[PDB]
Amino acid sequence: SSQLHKVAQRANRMLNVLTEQVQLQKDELHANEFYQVYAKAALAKLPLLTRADVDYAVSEMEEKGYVFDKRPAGSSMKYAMSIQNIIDIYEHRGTPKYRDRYSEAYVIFISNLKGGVSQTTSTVSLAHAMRAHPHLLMEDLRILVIDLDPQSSATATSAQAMLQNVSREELLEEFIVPSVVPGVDVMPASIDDAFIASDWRELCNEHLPGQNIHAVLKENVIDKLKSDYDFILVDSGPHLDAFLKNALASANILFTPLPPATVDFHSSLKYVARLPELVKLISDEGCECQLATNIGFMSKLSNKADHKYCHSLAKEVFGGDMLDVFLPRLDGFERCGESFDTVISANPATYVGSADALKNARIAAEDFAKAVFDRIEFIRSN
Amino acid sequence: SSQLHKVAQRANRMLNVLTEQVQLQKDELHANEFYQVYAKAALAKLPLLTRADVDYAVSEMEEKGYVFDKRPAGSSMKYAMSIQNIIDIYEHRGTPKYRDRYSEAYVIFISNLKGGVSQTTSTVSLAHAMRAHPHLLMEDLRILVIDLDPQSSATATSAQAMLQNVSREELLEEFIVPSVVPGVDVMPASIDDAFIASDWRELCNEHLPGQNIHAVLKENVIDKLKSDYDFILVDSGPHLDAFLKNALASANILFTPLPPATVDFHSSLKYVARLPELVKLISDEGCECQLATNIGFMSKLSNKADHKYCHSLAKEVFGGDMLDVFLPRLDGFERCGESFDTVISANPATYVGSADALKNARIAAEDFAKAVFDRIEFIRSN
Repeated sequence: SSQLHKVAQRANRMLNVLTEQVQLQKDELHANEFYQVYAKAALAKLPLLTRADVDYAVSEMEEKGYVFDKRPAGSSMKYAMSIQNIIDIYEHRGTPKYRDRYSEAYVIFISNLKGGVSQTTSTVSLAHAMRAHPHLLMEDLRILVIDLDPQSSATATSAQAMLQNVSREELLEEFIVPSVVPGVDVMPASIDDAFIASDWRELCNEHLPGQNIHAVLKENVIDKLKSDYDFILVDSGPHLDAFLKNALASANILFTPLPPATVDFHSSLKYVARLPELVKLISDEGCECQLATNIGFMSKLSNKADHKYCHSLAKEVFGGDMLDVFLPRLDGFERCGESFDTVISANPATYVGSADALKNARIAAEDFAKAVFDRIEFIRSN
Repeated sequence: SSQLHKVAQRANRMLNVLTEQVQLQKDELHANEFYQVYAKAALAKLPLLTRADVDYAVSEMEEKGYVFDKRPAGSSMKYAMSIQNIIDIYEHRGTPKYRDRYSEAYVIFISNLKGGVSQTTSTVSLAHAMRAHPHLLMEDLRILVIDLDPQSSATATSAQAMLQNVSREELLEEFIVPSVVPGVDVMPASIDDAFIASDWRELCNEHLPGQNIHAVLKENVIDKLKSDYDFILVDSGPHLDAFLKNALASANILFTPLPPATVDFHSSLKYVARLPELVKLISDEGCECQLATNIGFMSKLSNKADHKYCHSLAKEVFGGDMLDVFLPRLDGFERCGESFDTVISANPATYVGSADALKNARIAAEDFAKAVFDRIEFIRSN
């Protein structure tokens, strides 16, 4: 009957409602459960396709080739084109696929600076996006995401396949798994891989002696699959030193995600600085494989939409027992210390970063500070 | 001489410049190295203080009490008032301190849903903010942050002090440490505490038999310090079950940080729902200590200032080898799967969350997707 109990019960109801909804909306989902499609006229606005050159062309396939889906609207019949459907029209329309202008598989190594497997989702996310891209469909590309980044709370093995030697067909039937999006395949990793990585030197000599501890990824796994995929995304980081060296040793191009926070950024830079040093050692101990580029990009972690939605639900649950002051991001500016250096200690003349980023933080941290003090007073007194 | 090497070298220079700057700006910093101060007329705009009632009043302290700081400006002499200075004027001005209207110490338990010690910095940050608050100075409050949340990459022990029984004076000289901000003290924690927590039952019977495994925090540590602090912030989470139950058992009011992401939010709700269940068990096995409230708030992780600054430095390093498309937050919407459910698989009719949050994600994930494909083509071809 207490305030803490009441809000706890609303929170419980809130959970139920979310649970029931996902139910009601998912049984018609398992009536297919695989993906999404395009209309008819929709294909018009797509690349090398025009209303007619397809509309009147599909009418030909339909009765001298295969099928397509549909559902009415009264006196109107709508189509549902799959990514395979579309990939086919481009086929019958003669437009060459990415596989046609390039023979082998291009390897992209997306480094993971953060020590969270949370990067496996974004990577596969990247792959699903480069396959379902409205203007990339005409390429019918085979993307394989090799996950070589194990984790914990965040979180058929790539590290396993590496140690053994299953030849092509084996890697294909025993290790690679198909994701929800058809063109993309994953070669997963487990918390166990960390131990393989930890003892990569010993575990090597044994399971595969005479091998270059760094070529293992390339040779024992990539080389055998290069004719079966257009893009092979390798997912790894500097924490698993061995898998990192193997990934470089197997990468054509490499992408480095930059953190949008001063302290994590500094680190990033450190890593961008060490790569040449590593890449060198990798040729000096074995294969002079050319790692040429290092393209960069900035990651994000916001989505105002999500913040707003979440906010709203929070208010529905806590009602009036929810401060209208948010708690700022308080840790990517000045490390914590020896003593304890908050954004509050930070002297804006001593700080070598974004003076505004620091101002804003403190201001909000104070605003939060006072709001806390007050809801306290009001509670202590009354 | 390669692109990867060049950018790596800029990154190295960038690091140096940041390193040198912090030097040049820190030796005059160790000429004090402790904190920041207020001007003279500044105290005017503060609470119970007016230009005169202080200006002409300090002139009295100055020659019949103690000191204050200064530094000229030609024909003008400026003052530098410390938080102690100000706390004193309020003293001589007779305005009562928080210690005067409340005898014991009020305990605030800030729960940590995330499994990262990163919460210790924000907590101490909260404390430093409730002490240096322009309109809270007049309270001269003694805040003690008991850190009972150990970690790893993120990261005299509170868990130790708990198991033993150092009486007041001991806790004060042997365990509690002063932070950069004078009024705030911390009772730190180590990765070792996790093991104490893991085996709290056995480690209890031994080091302190007959005790209520849940009252240990309250009795053996808080009770002895309640007259020496106004606010005692307890930092812990649901991962260290034992420390969690001890914190509740020792809390008057409790704050719950809500994550601004649909998946992490759901969890939060789960926890807000379980508290009454836990709080109950805590009285049934021992002390019927009243945990009344559960105030809520939303956390943040953005700081556009920081993103911009960091962005800028990234461009200085990578120049033109840095996509002008950012990578979206791709994981707080629909869990990864069994197969691999990205925001790209997510059917916007099946998704029970913020439909816009999901739209935006996908849109950007595609934009990133294409930009990736292109810088690739341009590199493969030319």
